Amino acid sequence: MWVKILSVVGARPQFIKAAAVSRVLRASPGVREVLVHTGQHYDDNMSQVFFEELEIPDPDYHLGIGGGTHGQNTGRMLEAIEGVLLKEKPDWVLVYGDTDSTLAGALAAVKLHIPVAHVEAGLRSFNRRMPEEINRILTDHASDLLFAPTETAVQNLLREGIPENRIHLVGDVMYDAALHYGAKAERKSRILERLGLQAKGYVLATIHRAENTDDQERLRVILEALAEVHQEVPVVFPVHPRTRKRAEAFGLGSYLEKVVALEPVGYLDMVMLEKNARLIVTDSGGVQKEAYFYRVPCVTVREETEWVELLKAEWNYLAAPQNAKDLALTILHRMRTKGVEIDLYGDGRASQKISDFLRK
Amino acid sequence: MWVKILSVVGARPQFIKAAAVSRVLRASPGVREVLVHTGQHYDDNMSQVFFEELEIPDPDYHLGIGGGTHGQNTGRMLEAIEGVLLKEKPDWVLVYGDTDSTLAGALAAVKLHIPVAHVEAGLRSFNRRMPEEINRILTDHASDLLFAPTETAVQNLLREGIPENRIHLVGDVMYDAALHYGAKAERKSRILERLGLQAKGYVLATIHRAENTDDQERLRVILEALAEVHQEVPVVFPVHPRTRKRAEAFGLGSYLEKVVALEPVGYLDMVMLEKNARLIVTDSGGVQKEAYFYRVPCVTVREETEWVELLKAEWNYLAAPQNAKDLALTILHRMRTKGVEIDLYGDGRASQKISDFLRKVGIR
Ligand SMILES: [Cl-]
Ligand SMILES: [Cl-]
Ligand SMILES: [Cl-]
Ligand SMILES: [Cl-]
Repeated sequence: MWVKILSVVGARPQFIKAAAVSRVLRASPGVREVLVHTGQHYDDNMSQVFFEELEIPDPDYHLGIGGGTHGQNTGRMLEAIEGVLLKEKPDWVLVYGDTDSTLAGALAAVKLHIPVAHVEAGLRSFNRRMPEEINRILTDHASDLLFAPTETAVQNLLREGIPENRIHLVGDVMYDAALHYGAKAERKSRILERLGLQAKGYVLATIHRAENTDDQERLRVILEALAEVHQEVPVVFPVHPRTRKRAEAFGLGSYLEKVVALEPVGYLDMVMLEKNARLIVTDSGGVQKEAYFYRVPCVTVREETEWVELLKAEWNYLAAPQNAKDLALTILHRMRTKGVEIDLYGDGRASQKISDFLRK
Repeated sequence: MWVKILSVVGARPQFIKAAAVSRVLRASPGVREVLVHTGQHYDDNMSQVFFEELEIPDPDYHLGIGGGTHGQNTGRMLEAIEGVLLKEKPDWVLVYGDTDSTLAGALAAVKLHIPVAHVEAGLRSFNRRMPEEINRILTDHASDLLFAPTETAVQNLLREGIPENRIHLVGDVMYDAALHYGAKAERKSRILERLGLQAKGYVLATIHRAENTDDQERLRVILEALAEVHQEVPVVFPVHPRTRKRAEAFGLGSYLEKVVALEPVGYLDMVMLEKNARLIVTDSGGVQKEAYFYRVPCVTVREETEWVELLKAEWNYLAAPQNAKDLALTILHRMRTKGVEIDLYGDGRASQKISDFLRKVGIR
């Protein structure tokens, strides 16, 4: 009708962010939306339940690309995305996060003189070996509008010579989504019932990174710690399939009967879990932020984390799997902590502010 | 034991820079060179001549890509190059200048953790609507090693957050190439013989650009002026084929009979003309640089140039083609001027520097 805003997405978090943006857009008449998924129409990365439960729109296009090298995936995505852009001639192109899809969308649009906005801009790990570091840098420098989630992000962009007037501090739209899904789980998740658990009466653990799941001592130290912690507090562990088959491969599948081990759980139930736990123990970077979003203290069993500002506001604590005694104690300590009451990633209406800056 | 150095080239200037680099590398031990052309293997005699005359190495690969959109060309180049990198496993990829080929080469390499060097880094037009400005920005950011041609390019790179330890001021490789092709012309070219001219005894003119060629007022001005200059000093005018069409159709064909008008000349003959000219008149960016390289005063018949530094150093001069008598006058004035004796684009050893670094042998 009056403005076309086309979203490119090719990973689950990008769909989640695009849907949070789209909740705001869909309430203004005369925004027409187009959703372009770079991947396979019925990719098994995702499920009926991911779409229904997390309220993800049906893409208008599926480009069918993935499973290649960075060159094959990115090259094909650049051609195919360009084609859709030429066909749809949208006013705005929104790209999200820092995958190959992000970069394809931006490079496709900028050569066509179609304005590109990068949702989640300015994040730097300062290690160009990560494909995602290259993706975010190049997306940032190709985009017209840079929607940063933090002040560090903003400063990262300025230090790189991007003009201030292309940079907008809007917060992290994954916080908005955490709140939306948070409310929804309270309304619908029953996983507390079926497990027979009490809000603020359990510890939740996820472990699925290499640095911990491969090495055998580490996975001892980790599961030996969770074992001992189960004694004081019910520990709930939804085990990445891959982390299960690594433990059954040092026979360690005995340190998993003391804890309520579970087979990976529905997305809403997992939110329920996260937001009602007294502590979350993990090596996932995503769960570290979800912890902060729901104001549940976090221990990070990793020897390194990426979200240093959660550490600095004492919502997250670094505890490297050395031995079980040392680790179970620091788990127990942190379980009775909290962090500073500061908003780190916006106020939960990043979507609003993005939308306002566009429909301008 | 060797270093393997793979060049990605897609336009003529890149081939020329690459071949500049390859002339230095061939004298060195334990170097393997791979040349990847992203375009087509051409059989014709024209292209054969370019490779022969300008001493361009025979590419190892021709990926056969071009002729589509930005996304098509770039995305296909990205995949085909990566395919080549996955087979050859070079220690370095060199990319050159600012075409889609440049950018595809860099993006291919960085995601495979193959170090990339951008020959000709840091140039900025500050206009992101230009596709080539996007290419150089993202290339420079994708790159491990930035071979900048000028101090201005260095500051451009520093201002965008790029660490000093990745930036090397080495000069313009095309300067090294101009010197080599200049020597070759002096050796081989008989064009001055044939035209019965003498060094410093003519003016060379080349008009290429649409804005001049496709406009009666502007081409009238230029041809009227060259014909007037030709009275004082012979004017040699290799006329673009398109340029001639327009002239005849506009009814200015007679003014071409009034200067030494030629059909387009060989690459080396053209080098010879430029370097032995008393003055050059042009609207070509390349030619303006070559005038400076050969230390011949230049006049740019255009409302602006890329190369402001040549204006500042008084090697080049803007004379917009508004008035035939004015452009004549300007030409005859500038023809006995020179610029400041200073290097702007290196000392003609940019190649050596580049080579020295990639071989981990240190820059001199
Ligand atoms: Cl992402
Ligand atoms: Cl094109
Ligand atoms: Cl080039
Ligand atoms: Cl790298």
